[PDB]
Amino acid sequence: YEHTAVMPNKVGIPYKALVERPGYAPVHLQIQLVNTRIIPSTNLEYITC
Amino acid sequence: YEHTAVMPNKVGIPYKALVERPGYAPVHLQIQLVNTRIIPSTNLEYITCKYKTKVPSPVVKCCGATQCTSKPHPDYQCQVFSGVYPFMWGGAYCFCDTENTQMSEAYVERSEECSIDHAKAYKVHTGTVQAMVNITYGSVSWRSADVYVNGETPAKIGDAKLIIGPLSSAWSPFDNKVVVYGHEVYNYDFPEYGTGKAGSFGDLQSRTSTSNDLYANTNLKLQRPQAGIVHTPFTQVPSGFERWKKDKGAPLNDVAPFGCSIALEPLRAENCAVGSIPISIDIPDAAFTRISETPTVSDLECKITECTYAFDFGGIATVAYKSSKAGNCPIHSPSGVAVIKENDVTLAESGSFTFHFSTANIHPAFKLQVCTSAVTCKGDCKPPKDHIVDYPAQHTESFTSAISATAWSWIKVLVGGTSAFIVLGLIATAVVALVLFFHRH
Repeated sequence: YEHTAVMPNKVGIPYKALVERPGYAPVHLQIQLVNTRIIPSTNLEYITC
Repeated sequence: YEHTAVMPNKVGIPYKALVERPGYAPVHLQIQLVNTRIIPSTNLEYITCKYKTKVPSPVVKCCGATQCTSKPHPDYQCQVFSGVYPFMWGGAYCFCDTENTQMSEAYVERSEECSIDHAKAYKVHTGTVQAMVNITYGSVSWRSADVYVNGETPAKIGDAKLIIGPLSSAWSPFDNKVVVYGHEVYNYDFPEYGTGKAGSFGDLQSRTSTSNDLYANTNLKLQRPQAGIVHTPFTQVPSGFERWKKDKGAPLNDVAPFGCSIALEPLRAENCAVGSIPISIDIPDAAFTRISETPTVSDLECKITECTYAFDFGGIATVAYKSSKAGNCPIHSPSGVAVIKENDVTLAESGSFTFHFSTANIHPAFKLQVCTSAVTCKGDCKPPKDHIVDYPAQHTESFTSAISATAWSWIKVLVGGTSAFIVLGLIATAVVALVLFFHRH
């Protein structure tokens, strides 16, 4: 079963949801972030000293 | 007790019904079909295969000429070629220069592969219909026996006598003339054993697989042997059976509507779904109990916890009862809004049981009976997430099964208030005639 939603961009705050498959019991769901890294692509031009 | 009703012509879907006998508790009757065969009556006209023209050895007259007689043979041809002067191994064959005669006689017969691959030409005449029914009632288990689908034959299965009624439509997938090649059948016309166009389908027609008679036109034509060698060269159009095997349409088991599987050895047409089948089953009274045997129930309240639109059993309802004593009585829904998965139930002293149903309505309004006591159920349903499934529909789809309560109220003011608005306009005319009549006196 597939469950789609929107979570906010906070690290320590868990996102809780209850998936509802028809004919079946609901299942608790918990998604939590640990890291969020933005990695830009860099190219070296020169060094200085 | 006889029970006469009608049934949709379906294979997988069972027919659930309750028999209402006065003075007796109602029993559960279930009818399920297994096969449904339409068997026409056929007679074989001829078979067809690739030909093989054998050439007998020719006579080489050295000094003279000969003639030939019309020998009885299919597509027999003859000619006489003069002045041949043939050369064999070790010098010439004859002596008379430019005065000779070669025979070159040819004759058409059927191939040795005709006993393996051939097309059989049949003419279809309307025949009989038979099927297979599964029987259970009360506490008697499932058992099956073959019946005949007509209006006359009584079939005794178990202890009950069942008469399967005739089909509501005489539709058959077969044409007047069918041709059977190997595993599959076709709807193709024949040259009817008198004709054959030498290259299409009937250039070799034999009345049975080992007939001495054989009709065959193949445009055989004998040509002149050349440059002093001994051979018989001929010329004919290629095989029409071989040409039929390439330029060939789809078979009838890939084309026939209503899901008609087509089998071979009695040439049936299995599991078609068309029309309706009436029944008449005489249930014995030995499976009937009195009113005092069954426990009456009371204080019924039914609540649908969850419903789904799909044609799996996706509706669950819980109903609480208050029975006089423990027992087992069947449940049934007489309306067509819902079908019920289980038949009987385990009763107790004021318990509650759950049953699974499958509707096709947004808001179901069906009712069901337990121990000849009715109770009304209602609720709301949600659409299913799936788009395509691998099993057919358990329910049936009606005209008003798709209308929600919001759209039902929206059409209740577009034909309710508007038609009542002309009532206001009509009575204004009816009172302006009265108020003008009173002005006179």
